[PDB]
Amino acid sequence: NTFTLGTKSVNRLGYGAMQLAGPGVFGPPRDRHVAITVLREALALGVNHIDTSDFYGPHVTNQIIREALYPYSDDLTIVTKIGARRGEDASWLPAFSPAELQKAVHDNLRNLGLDVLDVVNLRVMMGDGHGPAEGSIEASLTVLAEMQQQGLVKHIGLSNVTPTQVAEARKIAEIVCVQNEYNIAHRADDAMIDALAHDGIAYVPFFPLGGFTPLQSSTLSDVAASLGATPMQVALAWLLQRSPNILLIPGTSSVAHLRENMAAEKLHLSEEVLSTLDGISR
Repeated sequence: NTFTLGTKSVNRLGYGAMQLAGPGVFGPPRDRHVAITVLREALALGVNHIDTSDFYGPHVTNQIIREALYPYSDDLTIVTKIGARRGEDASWLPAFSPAELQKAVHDNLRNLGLDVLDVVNLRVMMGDGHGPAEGSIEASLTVLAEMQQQGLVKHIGLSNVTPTQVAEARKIAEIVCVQNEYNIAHRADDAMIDALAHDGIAYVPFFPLGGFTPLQSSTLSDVAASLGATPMQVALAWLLQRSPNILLIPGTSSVAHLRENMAAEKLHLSEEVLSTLDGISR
């Protein structure tokens, strides 16, 4: 169904561009023709929310979006994330100095062929681990808030953040979305989701199917099979019903998977089925 991200209405089934790049999201995709076809099919299928980044295989994924879809319809929101850069070892490195953040916003503009960015996520990276960790994001966000004032960024969002950091952030600028690790398993952000929901702020789970145990995965496949659905389709359908402020950005290099992802909007999840799925993380 739909949600208002910033000032643009988006279809809650969106498209994550992360697969349109070589392995490790690094360098060119296997087949740029297929990349182009997938983006175009996505819009044809009703996608109007595309999630991307200029540190995806750096620069290449943005340029493919541009080749494939420019000039973009009024309908399309392109969300990009800054705050990291790509080492030449394909590592993901913190890049949140004022110069780096400005450079990141600048590359996005040139590679997407835009004058202004609809939504820009600050991808927070506190500490040595690979998820949300506490630490002030004010310095980084302030730099973003200024590019918003200079008219280069329309709306500001957050990726990989604690509830505290979200609170901090909202004192500095308006936050239209939070993009975190979350799915049927990993539900630590449950309360934040509902809280954000109350304030009309979107929540954007990274990966519908990341990190399931054999048994968790096995329970999902059971459920999917009974419904004649794919586990990814059940994963997505569950995410959609879980909360009205949730926006999905599943990524794929494949038209078939794009098609079956989009079909998830039709997948009806019974209350009985919901009982089984709600118990997977417990």
